[PDB]
Amino acid sequence: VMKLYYFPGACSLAPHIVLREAGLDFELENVDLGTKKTGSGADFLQVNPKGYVPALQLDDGQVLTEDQVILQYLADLKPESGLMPPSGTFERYRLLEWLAFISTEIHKTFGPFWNPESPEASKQIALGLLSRRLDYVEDRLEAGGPWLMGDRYSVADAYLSTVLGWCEYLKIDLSKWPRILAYLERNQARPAVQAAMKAEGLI
Amino acid sequence: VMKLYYFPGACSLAPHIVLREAGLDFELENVDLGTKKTGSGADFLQVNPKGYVPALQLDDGQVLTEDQVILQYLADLKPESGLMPPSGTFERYRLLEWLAFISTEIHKTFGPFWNPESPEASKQIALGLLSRRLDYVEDRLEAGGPWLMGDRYSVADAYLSTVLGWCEYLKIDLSKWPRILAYLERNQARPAVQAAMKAEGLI
Ligand SMILES: N[C@@H](CCC(=O)N[C@@H](CS)C(=O)NCC(=O)O)C(=O)O
Ligand SMILES: N[C@@H](CCC(=O)N[C@@H](CS)C(=O)NCC(=O)O)C(=O)O
Repeated sequence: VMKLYYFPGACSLAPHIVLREAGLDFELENVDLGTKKTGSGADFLQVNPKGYVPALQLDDGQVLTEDQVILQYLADLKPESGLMPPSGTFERYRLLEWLAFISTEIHKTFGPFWNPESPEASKQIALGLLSRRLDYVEDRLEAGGPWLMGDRYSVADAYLSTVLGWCEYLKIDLSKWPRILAYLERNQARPAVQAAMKAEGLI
Repeated sequence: VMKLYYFPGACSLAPHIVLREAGLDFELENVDLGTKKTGSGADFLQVNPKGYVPALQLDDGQVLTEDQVILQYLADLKPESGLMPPSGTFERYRLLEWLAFISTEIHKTFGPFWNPESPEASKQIALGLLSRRLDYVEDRLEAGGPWLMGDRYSVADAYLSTVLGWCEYLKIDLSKWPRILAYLERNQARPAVQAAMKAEGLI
């Protein structure tokens, strides 16, 4: 079957959730981001040269990387499941827009906080940016249905919620954005999110 | 017709190039990233709340944002032009992978260098990362055809080349990566890249 290379709590949790949401079959492979060795003790850089998670391995034995692409690939395995607007629809671009936005403007923003060697100057700048970005998300949430896409829960929601998960832990205060806070609890309350989190040990 | 909001030399140059490559019709709208006012003097934040370029405005009058999504949307207007593997093909995921990778691991990496207020600590870290990333790109170039996708020139190439354009200007030395250097000259020599650059004033 398919193999997901992940690190507990990492952005690889997003596709982990999606696999469950879509009801797909998969094995989890734990990766040590320190020594780029897998649980089995294999060399992870052989799997993903870029040397990060998530990495998805298909039966062809081919490997896919880049969280937001992996999420797309997974959703397309089960269009039946509607985790993504149908092909040819313009709504689909809106979702891609969200996945792109999340990827560059939010995921990457946490860079400094994850670097043992980052100035506080930069961690201060990151927060500032992170804050401007969350203002947008809060506005959009204020304008829209329960999920990023509105009424339809989609892959963007697993990505966005996973990533914002990191705040309580980096002790970043979200009080300022209540809708976002509600949104997060909304995501975490999903039985598939539960299942993945429990499976990853986050509970 | 379609309206592209850009800043000369910015990541908005990528879709600018693509519009020409695909032979699409469009008007350029210059944006002042300082005062978020357009050339016409309109309020750019009305166009893109997130307040960055590129932003693409369709006839529906709808607006699309996120460089790598815009590039996809443009390529799909003219599948005829092959700036992107066909739908349903797995090669297409490879391209998306490249667009994602470029977006997060390369475009965003230049963050510090564009911030009047960034420590040198962070600019040092950025280079380090940027360097690791370029090693990968060089390897892949060493393994592959002339373009990111090999023989097929695609939207990833307009994105990647546009972004690396910034080095000579931020005086970042690419000597270390000759293939990349060749690749850049390869991109810039394309009559459509020329045309966009001239049109943006970069020549
Ligand atoms: N753009 C990549 C970024 C991947 C990424 O930043 N992964 C983190 C986990 S949240 C990681 O494994 N970092 C460890 C490393 O880069 O060595 C993606 O979205 O897949
Ligand atoms: N993730 C966004 C990033 C856009 C971006 O960083 N644009 C830059 C130009 S290279 C910009 O207009 N920055 C000015 C600002 O953010 O105020 C995208 O790819 O479209």
